[PDB]
Amino acid sequence: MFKAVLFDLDGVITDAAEYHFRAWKALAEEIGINGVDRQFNEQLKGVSREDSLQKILDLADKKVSAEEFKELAKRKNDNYVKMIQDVSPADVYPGILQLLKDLRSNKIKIALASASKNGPFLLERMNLTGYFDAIADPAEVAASKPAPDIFIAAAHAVGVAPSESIGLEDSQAGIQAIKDSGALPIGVGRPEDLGDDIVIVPDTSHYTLEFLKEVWLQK
Ligand SMILES: [Mg+2]
Repeated sequence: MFKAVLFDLDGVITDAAEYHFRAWKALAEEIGINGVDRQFNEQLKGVSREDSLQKILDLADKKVSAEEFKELAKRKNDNYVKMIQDVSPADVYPGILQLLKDLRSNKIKIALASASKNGPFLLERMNLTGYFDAIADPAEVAASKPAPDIFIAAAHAVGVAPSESIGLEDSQAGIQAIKDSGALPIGVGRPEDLGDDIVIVPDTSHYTLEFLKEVWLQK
């Protein structure tokens, strides 16, 4: 049987993207720039804070000094950090808490494989810290998803090979990273978005220990 499950945060455990989008939209509103909507925001995922700000400024050809740029990046982050103070156990996706309990009770290791720079805080706010054996630090990852590095790191941080692990992801890049690490992917979403060559469930209520064991046995 598999020995570990490697979780992404966003789109699996919780909607982590939303508060970043909110904070960017608020910043843009404050300075009179229109166009920070959800399709635009897809262009900010995985992008640095400063490169993200520059994209927003570019929507209006808005010119700013280095000092004003620094203030704006700071303000968005301040607002974001304020917003995430309100994260709670209610922000946990359906099925995930029970899955975590069942994995733990079966002595299956649990690791986070997320780019989130606020992963540990967010798991604390959701009261999930005690279920996690390790969190892979994204600051120590040389290459982001779809590179496998962060999944390999998450497996290693719990003392297993990725080949002993299942990875859970909602993104095409994350599924590729899981494949390339040697772990077994189980996607959440649509085959239209994630491909027809992996096991996919339509939402996180389908991620149960019994389903993961079935999948493992049938691979
Ligand atoms: Mg994800």
